Amino acid sequence: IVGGYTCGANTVPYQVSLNSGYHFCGGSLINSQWVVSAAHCYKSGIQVRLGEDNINVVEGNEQFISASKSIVHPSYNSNTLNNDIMLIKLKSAASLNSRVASISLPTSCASAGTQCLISGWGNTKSSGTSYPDVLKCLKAPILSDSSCKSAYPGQITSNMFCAGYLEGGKDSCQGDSGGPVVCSGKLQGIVSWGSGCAQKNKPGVYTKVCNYVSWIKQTIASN
Ligand SMILES: [Ca+2]
Repeated sequence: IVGGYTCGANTVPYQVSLNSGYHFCGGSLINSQWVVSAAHCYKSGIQVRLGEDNINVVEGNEQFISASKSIVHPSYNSNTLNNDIMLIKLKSAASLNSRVASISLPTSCASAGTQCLISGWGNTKSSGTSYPDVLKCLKAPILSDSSCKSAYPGQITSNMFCAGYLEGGKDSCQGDSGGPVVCSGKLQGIVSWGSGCAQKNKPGVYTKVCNYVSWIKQTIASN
């Protein structure tokens, strides 16, 4: 997360670290057996780590649960990054308490102007590299569709929204990918892509979760 602050241990109870030997992406717990992440984070052999804060030190609140199956959106396109959303079913139900909890899915889409919390263990530098060991947090407003389409001409589909700062210096980044964008206690987005990180006039782009609620509920009821 570039230009963010340390969240503090287990203050973001729905945040998950996806690990295949090393933390590679984040994700969000939506019920005790299912995680939502980004389809660009797909790989085989994912272990979901819940209850994390320092991802390099076992501190007492972790649950590491292997996934049973991963489902990429039927219409995911990796070249345009449209429909960048994937479901991960866990092998056992997780145990939910205040430090590990699920987040609600949206009933209504969020308007531009709404301030959201974005969090993850991705890169913290705009130039160069530095990956933190403890979870970072960023508050950022959803931008209007016209600032977003004017920053990324020809790239924004109806399933994408921008959030962040046009002046730069504060953004999500590589590694926060698949992580949560929470606004008024509902999951509204998934960290998806951007041009670099924290560049002037290049805000973060996020998968618009309210467009996916019926696919998520139907998939969960049948799998
Ligand atoms: Ca840990």
